[PDB]
Amino acid sequence: SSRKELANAIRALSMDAVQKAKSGHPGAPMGMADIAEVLWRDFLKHNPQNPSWADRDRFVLSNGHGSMLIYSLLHLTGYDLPMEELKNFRQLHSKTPGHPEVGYTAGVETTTGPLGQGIANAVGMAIAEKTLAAQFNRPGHDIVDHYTYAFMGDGCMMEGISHEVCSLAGTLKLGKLIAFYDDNGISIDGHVEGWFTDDTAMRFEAYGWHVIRDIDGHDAASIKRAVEEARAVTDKPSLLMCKTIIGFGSPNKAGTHDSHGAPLGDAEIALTREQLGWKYAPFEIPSEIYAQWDAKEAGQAKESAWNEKFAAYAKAYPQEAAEFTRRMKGEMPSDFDAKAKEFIAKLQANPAKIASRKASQNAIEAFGPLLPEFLGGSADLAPSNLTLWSGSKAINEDAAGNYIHYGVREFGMTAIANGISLHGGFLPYTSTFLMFVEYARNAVRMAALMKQRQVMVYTHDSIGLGEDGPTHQPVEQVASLRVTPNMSTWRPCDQVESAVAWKYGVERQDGPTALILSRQNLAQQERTEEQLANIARGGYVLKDCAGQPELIFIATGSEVELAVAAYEKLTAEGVKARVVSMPSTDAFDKQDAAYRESVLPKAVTARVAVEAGIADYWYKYVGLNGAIVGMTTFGESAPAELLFEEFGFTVDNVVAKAKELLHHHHH
Amino acid sequence: SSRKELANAIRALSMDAVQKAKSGHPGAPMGMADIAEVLWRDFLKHNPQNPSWADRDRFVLSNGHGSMLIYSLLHLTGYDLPMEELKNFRQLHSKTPGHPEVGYTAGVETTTGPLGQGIANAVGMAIAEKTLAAQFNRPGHDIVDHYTYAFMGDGCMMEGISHEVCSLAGTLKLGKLIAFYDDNGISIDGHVEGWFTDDTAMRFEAYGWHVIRDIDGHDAASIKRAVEEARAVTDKPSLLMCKTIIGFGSPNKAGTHDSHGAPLGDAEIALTREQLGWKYAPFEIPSEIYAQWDAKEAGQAKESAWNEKFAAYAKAYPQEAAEFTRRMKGEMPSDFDAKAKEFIAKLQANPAKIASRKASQNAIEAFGPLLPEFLGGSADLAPSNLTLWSGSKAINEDAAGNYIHYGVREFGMTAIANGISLHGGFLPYTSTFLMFVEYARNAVRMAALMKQRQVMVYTHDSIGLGEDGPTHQPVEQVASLRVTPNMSTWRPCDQVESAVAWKYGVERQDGPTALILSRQNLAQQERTEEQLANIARGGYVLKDCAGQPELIFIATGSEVELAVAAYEKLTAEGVKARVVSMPSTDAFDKQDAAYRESVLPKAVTARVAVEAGIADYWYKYVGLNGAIVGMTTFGESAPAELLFEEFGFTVDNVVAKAKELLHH
Ligand SMILES: COc1ncc(C[n+]2csc(CCOP(=O)(O)OP(=O)(O)O)c2C)c(N)n1
Ligand SMILES: COc1ncc(C[n+]2csc(CCOP(=O)(O)OP(=O)(O)O)c2C)c(N)n1
Ligand SMILES: [Ca+2]
Ligand SMILES: [Ca+2]
Repeated sequence: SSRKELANAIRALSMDAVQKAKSGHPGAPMGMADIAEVLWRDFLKHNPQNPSWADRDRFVLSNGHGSMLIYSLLHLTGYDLPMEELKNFRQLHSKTPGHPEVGYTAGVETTTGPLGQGIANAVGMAIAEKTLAAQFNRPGHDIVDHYTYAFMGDGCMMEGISHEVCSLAGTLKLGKLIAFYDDNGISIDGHVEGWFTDDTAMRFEAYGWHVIRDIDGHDAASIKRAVEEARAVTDKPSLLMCKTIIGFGSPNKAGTHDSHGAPLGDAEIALTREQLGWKYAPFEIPSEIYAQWDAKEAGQAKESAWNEKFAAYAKAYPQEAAEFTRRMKGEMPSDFDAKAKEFIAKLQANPAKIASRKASQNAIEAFGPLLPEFLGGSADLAPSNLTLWSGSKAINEDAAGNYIHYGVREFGMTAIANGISLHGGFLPYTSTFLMFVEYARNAVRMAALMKQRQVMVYTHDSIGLGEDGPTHQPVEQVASLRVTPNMSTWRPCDQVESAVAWKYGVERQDGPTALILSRQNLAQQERTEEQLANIARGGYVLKDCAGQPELIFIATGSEVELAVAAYEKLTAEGVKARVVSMPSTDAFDKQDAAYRESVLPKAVTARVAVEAGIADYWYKYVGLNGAIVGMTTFGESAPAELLFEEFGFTVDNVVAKAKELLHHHHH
Repeated sequence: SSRKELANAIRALSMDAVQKAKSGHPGAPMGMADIAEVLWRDFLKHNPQNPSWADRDRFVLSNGHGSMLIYSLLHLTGYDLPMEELKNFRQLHSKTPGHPEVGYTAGVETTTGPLGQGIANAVGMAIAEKTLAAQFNRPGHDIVDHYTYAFMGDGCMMEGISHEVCSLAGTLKLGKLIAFYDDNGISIDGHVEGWFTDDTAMRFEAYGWHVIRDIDGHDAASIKRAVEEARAVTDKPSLLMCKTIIGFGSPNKAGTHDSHGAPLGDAEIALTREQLGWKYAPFEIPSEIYAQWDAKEAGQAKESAWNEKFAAYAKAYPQEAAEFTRRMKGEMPSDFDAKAKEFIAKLQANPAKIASRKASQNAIEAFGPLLPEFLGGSADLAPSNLTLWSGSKAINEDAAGNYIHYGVREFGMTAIANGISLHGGFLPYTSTFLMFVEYARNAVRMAALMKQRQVMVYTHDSIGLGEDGPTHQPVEQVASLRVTPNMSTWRPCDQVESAVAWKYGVERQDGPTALILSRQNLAQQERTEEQLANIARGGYVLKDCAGQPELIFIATGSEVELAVAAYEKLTAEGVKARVVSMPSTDAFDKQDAAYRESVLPKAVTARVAVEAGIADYWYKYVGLNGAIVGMTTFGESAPAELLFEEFGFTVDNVVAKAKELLHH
């Protein structure tokens, strides 16, 4: 078959699968099919029989609405994605969801769709390859050597996150990152010139990319040459400007917004088959076309050759090879649990009244020698977020390092880190002031959706940061994280809870962990052995009374010290009180009903929550017959100690609110 | 005094005010002082005696951590910002908060600090000026003619939002937008080359900006020539690449990250006074220096001349002048309330089962002729969000129009709209799929913090959108909006609630309103006159029983019809059931306690919330002894009907959860 005929198999499967679903996006798959045919058949290094091969090239579809493009490619090249799944595009529990999802589908590297995040993930995958190669390759033994290819469209280009990640990719000289821009002139509102007029090539050359202009994206020879030229440029990421016709093949919808995001229609599909010369019925592919598309034999040969390389590496570098395997599998060192528990126990025995940001740095320092897989960073806040430890080495200084200066790029940082976690080999941590989780908010959500391990270090968590004022002082951000499916959020009250939360985060394989950390010093609380072990249960009894309490304080973070002081005052007056420390609501909620009842007994309705954050969250635990000492407004610019007083975070106010609550219960 | 001495007054006030507060950012004020002296003394058109003058130039400090720069300028030029306020920098309830805040301080145009948002706001102010000029200017009567000047640093340049807004500013040919880049080589982590290497000038030329490279930001002559060149370019926005030394004047901390964000220290301040030749004590400014900085005389002359121009315009164009004044004041048309109520009543009397996104479009259509101040748009989703009405005119086609194709730029769109609302003259609306509020999330927060009127049209609100799947299907986004201070959030259940929510949004005077709108068709509910009037109270009794209820359903949006169906089944069994429609929790919470008790009586604890969004929000209204039929997970890619079944939004499940609750 000709290359065009082979590309037309993608066009047919895509338009037909969209038509059967009565839903989806035929335009981009049809527009990019010729580019995909060249990339996948002539360049991509992959094995359909082992999508987890450590040294495979990575492909990312940033314009993820064009999901039938990737499903067509995976099916045609021989991945475990049968035709029946393509017939079930966009149907419940299929392996072909409307936007591609990692883990749903053999060979899908990342979950994309939200525009711009795929190219960010690709930048992270390329950072991961470069860093892993620098750490592990040895003379005569280049066990890490693979490309990262991304497809992206006008939407990804317009999004700010593309500026963040492509600027940084230029700084880091990511020569194995090769992106293809689907330059088709169309977006949902119509012809893009009304709203998008950049000289995109000039923009990317400003970032330090190698840019190939004016590629005919429907001419295989032109595409091939461009890819060869990009793979030969080793010191700059490459952008291939591919002029395409959206909906290529459709006489009436090609080149129109109408092809973007709805089925073409049966009549138009018939005309499209006639224009393309594609005779096969829907979901029909002849054996000769499979024979030309299939990648099993070549992929086997390539992976077998790599396995020989790796065996030779392991003979020469046995400990390094064992580390490579461990890290690519995402496994933890066998002695990490015991060492981390020893550190936590030492902290409990050796109080220190320090900020939880500093307790976080101390945990990084303790873990760093044990976790060479860390690839950490901050969005231009290293000296404030406290993300450097003595063993940190920035990768812009030495490519075998373990630290990234992300710059002022919170969203890009977080989505890059998603790419790092998806690549394998690393455990990323990212950091900014908590407020600016709002800049990165959907990338945080994507980490949770993709079930990725990433520790998110968010410092300066409340009005306790003081004078920078309400644009910086979080109020409602923690509550937003707490209600995010599969998110873990920890607001430790002292250096011990901080170390427990760090341990929890690095050991959490199936989703991310946000640490909510103070600027100001936090008192260490006394704990028995059981209480120390109970921190990891998310909520636990810290102070108690004999018999059923008539009042339970529930507090987090910096406010535990205040709640304990109120408990002491009330206890001295004969009130039966309890304090619950709730460092993680999500972990608490995952405990069984008996444990949760033991901490928050249903008989006790006089519950007082204390937290320098939005009050409305806490109805979940205090109900309608309690009290909340929380924030209900934005903050103010002033010294923190004056803010806590003004907003009611004082022993006198907490005691008064508790006594008022009890008075109402009594009368 | 020399121009350097005049600039050094900013340096002294800034370093001394930071020192006294023991907090703040001396570096950028010291680095930018010479640029500020030229801009403010030689070019800026403003009146300290009236910071609200409609035709003033707008200045925006996007690198807002350098707040003492603006406080120094406002004090020195004669605004109502006395020295004792500068001595109270960063102190409780002062007029000099650590990042500048609109409304706190005479002459501050916007609240900045979160990096990149100031330049976005400036783009919006420049769009507003261009559009208002096109709408109102007439031959011989150019009543709108002013510049928008912005300062910005490396942080703003690195942020993605700068790409969004500066790309769009290039498309829109905003020749009166002039930005100054503080190119000082330093950020918090140190020397920026380790993480920021763009050819920024080339980048901005790629956006279609006029760029002036290599300006000596410590040389008044160089700065002045560059500003003159930029003003003379009328068909593109300009970027001035100003090479500065952060902390200029400090022997030991100039050019260092140390000068960014902490007091210099007393010894270093003394050395800085020596290096600068600045002889005056902290908070001492000699009369000569005030005389050269003061803008009161010139500013009043310029504003009076404008007033006389406006008076002549009003004689020639009386109706247009009255509209200009009304719109610049942010007032609503006197008959808007009555006309909007008439529209709402018509909808209630003429039921339609349509998506609330369509009901939103229909409200825009009804309001459009009444609200010429609308300046609306969508982030490349006009045909899906349904933001166009018959009278929409895109400003890229007709500069006197009322609609912006924002492109795929959600954060930039929202922060541009903040600039539009801050400018005066317009009522912006913005739109995207609800999920992608997360891309714009801090700009939404900033609208609320700044008490700005903006209607945020968020469609495709739940698993009801169907096959696009979990990356698109909102779950927890509404709950986050609901707990944001000063946000209003409406999730209307039908076309009538949708119109009421739109009316509420446009009538806010002091904050934004998010509309949470469905992809799919919503049945219209029947209402008495009292119920119709009570939609605007945010929560109301939609279906009731005789006597005290035994069971109360609380539902929103697309789930009201489901709650009603469960109510009908339980009512037929003989349960004393009620349905409360809760389109806006914030409007409900602001009602008097008797009204709230009439809807959600405190004695009735058997409450079942029903909403295709995160369950955890609803404990606020159901407490510990109720039930919630909500989401607890991400969505899935499938047809909407099947998803509602998969996730428990069925009559059987709602009834079962209510019966379980009643059985205790
Ligand atoms: C903020 O995140 C975000 N917002 C909106 C959408 C929906 N959407 C898909 S595509 C496109 C605009 C056009 O994107 P573009 O690649 O040019 O399209 P095609 O040419 O058809 O491939 C838009 C607007 C999305 N998926 N993610
Ligand atoms: C995402 O929003 C955001 N994130 C962080 C900060 C804190 N911060 C202020 S400045 C700067 C980096 C350097 O910003 P830059 O203008 O170069 O500084 P100077 O040269 O001292 O003026 C940083 C990192 C902020 N205000 N807003
Ligand atoms: Ca396109
Ligand atoms: Ca800087």
